[PDB]
Amino acid sequence: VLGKPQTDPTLEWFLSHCHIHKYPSKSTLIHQGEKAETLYYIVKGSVAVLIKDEEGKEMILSYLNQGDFIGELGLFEEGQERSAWVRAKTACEVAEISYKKFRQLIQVNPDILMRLSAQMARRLQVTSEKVGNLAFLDVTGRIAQTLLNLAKQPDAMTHPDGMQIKITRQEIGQIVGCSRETVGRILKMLEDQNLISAHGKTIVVYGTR
Amino acid sequence: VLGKPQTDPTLEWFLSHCHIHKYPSKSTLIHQGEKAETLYYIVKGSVAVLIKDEEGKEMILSYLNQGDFIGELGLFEEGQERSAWVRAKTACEVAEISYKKFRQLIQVNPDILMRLSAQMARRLQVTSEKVGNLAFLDVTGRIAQTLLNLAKQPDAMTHPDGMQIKITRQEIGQIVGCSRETVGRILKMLEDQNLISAHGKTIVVYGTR
Repeated sequence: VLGKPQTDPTLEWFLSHCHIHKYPSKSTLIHQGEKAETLYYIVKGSVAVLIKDEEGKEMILSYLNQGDFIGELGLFEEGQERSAWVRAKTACEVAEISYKKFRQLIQVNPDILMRLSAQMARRLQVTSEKVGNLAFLDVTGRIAQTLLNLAKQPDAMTHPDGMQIKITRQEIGQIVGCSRETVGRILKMLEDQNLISAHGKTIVVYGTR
Repeated sequence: VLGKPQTDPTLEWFLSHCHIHKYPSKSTLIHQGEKAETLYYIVKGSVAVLIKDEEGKEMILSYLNQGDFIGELGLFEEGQERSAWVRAKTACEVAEISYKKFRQLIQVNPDILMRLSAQMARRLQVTSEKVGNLAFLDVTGRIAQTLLNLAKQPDAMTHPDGMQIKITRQEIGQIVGCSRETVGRILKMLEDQNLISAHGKTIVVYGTR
């Protein structure tokens, strides 16, 4: 896309081959058992990659950025039955098309599929160092821990009194390992400003906390 | 490799380009902070892929087969600093070479690196459904659970009285989530034949259990 420091001709060769334009979030696309025969290039917006366990827990394990890939876990993974990896996290705009036609532009350029591969591989790098993290039930300091982590990502939204990032305690179920319950204590104190200040579900770390 | 039903002329084009020949196991190659600039194609033998957490726990999270890849997590992941993924699990024979020259045979054929990619992606599929599994502290029935799982893999070794698979309870720390201690009860009962029969560290599910 233009207007931003990208400088990716090949992608503009890809985005002219797909369909950019998504929807506001909640729009999960494939993680219930649907053959992932369609790919979605999150070009703007960002989502919450989530997986299924051996006992059916489909929790969020990863998330993307404005310019990542979606459904690779079905076209590239070799899944062909959802395999799990997507649920909208923002109103995005994905360059979504079918990997029958795409696979053949990814085959016309030995850097296109290689560009996508590395994304997932980075997720391997994200899943290889945070598996037993939330599993540790470390909730003590592991909640606000991620909230300040949001202050370090493109999501910290400045506002005339603080810079927030709305995170339902549902993300926190996942990231911390405990439901919105133990973490419900904490996320409850947030609006109490006893730890933060959640302006609704938007959480504004004022400054001191 | 010849003698076995493989039928992979492209690999024989690749294995004639590398170095197959490993060692008995314990031979970890890259999982401590070594730039994974070298790749190892496990051609025979199989290893125990392990990862580092956010608190330094570097536990086995995956394992291979006789004909998988190693160090992909460094050459293809784009790691370039170990990133974690290997520790010998058997005396293997890896076709190990350096990804400078390899990358250029894998670049000579668009099915070679793609063949490897899918392997890792399959590991994505292995890590996307067993993250919170061992994290569940399900040890009740989650130990023998995997021991019988070994009876379903190429490892079940027939013997004139039972068919085993040696598994230190160390694997069980990982797979079940508890140190060989809770599982130490269990693995202790195994030699007692109160649950199994471990002929040393080799475990023989006789038949009834």
